[PDB]
Amino acid sequence: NFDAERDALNIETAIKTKGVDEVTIVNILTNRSNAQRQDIAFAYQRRTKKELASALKSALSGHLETVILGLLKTPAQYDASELKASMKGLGTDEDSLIEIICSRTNQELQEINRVYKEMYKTDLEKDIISDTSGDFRKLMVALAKGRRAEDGSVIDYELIDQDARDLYDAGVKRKGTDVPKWISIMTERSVPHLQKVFDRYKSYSPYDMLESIRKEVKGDLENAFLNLVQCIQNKPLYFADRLYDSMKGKGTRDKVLIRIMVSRSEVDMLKIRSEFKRKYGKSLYYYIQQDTKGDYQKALLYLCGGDD
Ligand SMILES: [Ca+2]
Ligand SMILES: [Ca+2]
Ligand SMILES: [Ca+2]
Ligand SMILES: [Ca+2]
Ligand SMILES: [Ca+2]
Repeated sequence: NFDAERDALNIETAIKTKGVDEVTIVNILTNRSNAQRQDIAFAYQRRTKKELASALKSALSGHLETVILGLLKTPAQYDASELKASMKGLGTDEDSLIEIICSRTNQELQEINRVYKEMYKTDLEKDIISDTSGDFRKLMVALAKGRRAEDGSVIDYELIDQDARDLYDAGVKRKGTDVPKWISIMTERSVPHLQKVFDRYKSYSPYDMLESIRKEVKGDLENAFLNLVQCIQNKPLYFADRLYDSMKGKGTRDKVLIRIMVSRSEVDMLKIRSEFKRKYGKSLYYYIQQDTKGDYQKALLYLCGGDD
């Protein structure tokens, strides 16, 4: 059914329509997979000899432009560009750097590292170093390598118990904190293993892993650990909470809302929606509908994939 040549022609017609037909552009692009959007971009240049991204940047504006241009990038290109943006200047937007590095898998990070180097002619690790310091830097650099252990064929209960005790003895039990121990265990063990470790951890500490972090460390280091533990425990819930935070109260933190809707639309949006509804009462669709307007709202609601 999909025909990149047909979609490209219709988009060209919309772009050249007096006043620009943003609706048609949104109706098409937010209802095509990332791979299909790539096919559409190639078809567009094949037909017009002009680049689709450039054409749309000129035709669109505001938040809608941000969403559409984001959707046109491959997943790795989008993440790489978002990382670059987070470290721009003094890299004050540590929250975004943390969101991406803490939530991406080994496979995703491998491609991100490759693409980042191709796009910016520099190692992602080097820019991360420039935008981080102390143990926060050590944690972020370790995570960005995307070398977390593979899932084992058999559950290692003795190791699970061992890691749980080490996490306790390294933090809540002693004065100060053995941060390197925390970094090693939380970056090197597989996610399923760590989920069990954090559960077993409750047998040694009166505070769960998250509260232990709030009591042991502070600043960006603390936020990085909190974000990482949430992604390990329940990634869809992690994104649901970030989405809620991006819309709660006056205004909207579009940078976060847009990035999550674009980057997770084809990954785990159904689960994100389920967790969102379960925790906040209203559907993600409802929150988006209430926090945004026009074609921008339309685009985000299509990426949401439906109401709950
Ligand atoms: Ca228009
Ligand atoms: Ca523009
Ligand atoms: Ca301590
Ligand atoms: Ca709001
Ligand atoms: Ca808004």
